[PDB]
Amino acid sequence: PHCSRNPVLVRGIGRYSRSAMYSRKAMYKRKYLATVTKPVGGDKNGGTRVVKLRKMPRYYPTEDVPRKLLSHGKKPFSQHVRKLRASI
RNA sequence: GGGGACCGUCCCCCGACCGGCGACCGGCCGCCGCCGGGCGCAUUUCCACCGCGGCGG
Repeated sequence: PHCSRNPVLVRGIGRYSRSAMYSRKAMYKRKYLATVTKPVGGDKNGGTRVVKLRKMPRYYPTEDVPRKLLSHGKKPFSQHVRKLRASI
């Protein structure tokens, strides 16, 4: 891997233009199991007990709530940017 | 005034023709599903409890 190769001068704005990065990056040459089987341990059984993970639920609630739409943001607190007052 | 014939219509048999088994029914083979009873009794399946457990609501 390499660095960003695009120094940022304003948040969301790169220094170099779209065509400038084409030359800098040199693109002109760089172009292009649910189920497991295990034996049972008894004769006249077959030893072919196929078991699946994530089995079907044994109970379903009478009503369910629909899922919410997507937000493309609202990061959890653990990854928020920590801002410190300049006088500190 | 009778009774017949004819015409139009239904009601019937009796055939033969096409279309369809339709939401009008059965019998047979096929496929699928379920139930009951056998066999299958154990790394399968199920039940219940515990963990200051992990995930989604």
